[PDB]
Amino acid sequence: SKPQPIAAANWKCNGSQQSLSELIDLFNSTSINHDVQCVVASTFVHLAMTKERLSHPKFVIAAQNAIAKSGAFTGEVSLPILKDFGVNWIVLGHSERRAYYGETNEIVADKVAAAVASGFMVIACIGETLQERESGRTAVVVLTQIAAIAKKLKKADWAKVVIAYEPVWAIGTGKVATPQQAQEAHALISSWVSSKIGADVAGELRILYGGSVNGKNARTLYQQRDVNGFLVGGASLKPEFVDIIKATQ
Amino acid sequence: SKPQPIAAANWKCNGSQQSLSELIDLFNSTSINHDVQCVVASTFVHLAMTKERLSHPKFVIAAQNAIAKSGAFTGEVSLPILKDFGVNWIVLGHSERRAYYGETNEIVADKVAAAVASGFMVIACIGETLQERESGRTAVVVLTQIAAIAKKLKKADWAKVVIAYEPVWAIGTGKVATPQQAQEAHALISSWVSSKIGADVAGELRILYGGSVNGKNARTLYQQRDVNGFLVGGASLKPEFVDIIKATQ
Repeated sequence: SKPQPIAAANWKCNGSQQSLSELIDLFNSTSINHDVQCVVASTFVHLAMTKERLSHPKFVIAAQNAIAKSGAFTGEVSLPILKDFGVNWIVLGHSERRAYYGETNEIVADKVAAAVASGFMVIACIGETLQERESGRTAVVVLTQIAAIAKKLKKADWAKVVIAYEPVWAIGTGKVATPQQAQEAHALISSWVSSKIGADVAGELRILYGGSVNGKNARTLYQQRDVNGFLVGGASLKPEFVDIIKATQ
Repeated sequence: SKPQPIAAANWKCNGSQQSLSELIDLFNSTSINHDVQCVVASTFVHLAMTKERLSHPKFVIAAQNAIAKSGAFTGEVSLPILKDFGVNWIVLGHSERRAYYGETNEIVADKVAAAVASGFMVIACIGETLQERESGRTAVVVLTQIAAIAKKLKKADWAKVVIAYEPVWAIGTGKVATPQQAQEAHALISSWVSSKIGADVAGELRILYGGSVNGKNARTLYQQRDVNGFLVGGASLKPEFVDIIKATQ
């Protein structure tokens, strides 16, 4: 049987105090009857307001990135800072950061390891690009990405880890992975974890799908054996996020 | 005659709610006898707390970085998000971002132009490395950095620009520029602005020095003709920041 699902909102670099407040209010007013961990990853600027306003019991707040240590890193936010601020969840290695902001497999792995060491729950993102998919390299890409993360972790750290598989070609493009495509990738990742880390670890591991998840396509994706929830971008800034939460059963 | 000086605290990636609250309490209690714009550039996480707790009328809050536009930039903060949050000052192009986070002269220029277009007061950082300085390339390097910025601005926009000259070799190394070194660089920048933009513009431009500024060395730097204040790193997390403010009389 599947572990507890996660429905995670990646608001990315978006939102005003007014618009996010209206969203938070809708979330707060939503009854959710099944066990699902909901997560809202706001910009750093909005953490304070989100921490204050979001009261729904099934939701936790997350950051969208961090660096490992405090220090002379103008513009960046560190894990200790977030921890001191009461933020216990974090999205790391998002493909936008891998593409635009220099995050190699190793940089991601090191961030994930530091976050787990500090006690964070981490949604670690992996996934292939369009070119990688089209060139037939998906499997090696995703396995290499996760193996880099694993290299910096110990078996016990996996209880704090969540993997988000997001094919880059599905992010913001309207081109969602089919249920078959998502399952194929998730089953592959699960097989790797089971073999390298342990069957116990694989069984408890949540592998979330992301990339063009919406209220209409989520239910069918969630029916797949190795899909344990969703990392949602565009739809997470909308009321339909609640329909994605509802699809995780 | 000098324009209004600026004393800017670049807290970098540092601070706990408690430690920064204590610092803010000290700043709030400080009596400042002259016109000076004090600026506290906190991490994004701490903007809410700093905005609320700072009361001293001579202090404004600033961000330490941003990207131009909101959108699918996981982990980043945009100018409109900051503007919506009431943050109207920003530090851009800091050495650490140029060195660690891919900010080329052009990326910095575009950020500065976007910030000015959004209505921000911008502290735009320029400065040469140790190898550039020792090879006699200070002038071409520094002037090329400001020229990139100027390309993207119109004359009137300079009212919203503050230049921070921070030799990279002086950042966190304890090697403060001597008064002669600082003045030579600042005079070069001022002369370039006078030539390229306008004498009036150069006269009203604030050029701040940064790099190992502390309460003891601040005044001897402020005495220089073309030093209009400071961008302070390490010492801005300490009580002696008050002495740096006082040194701008």
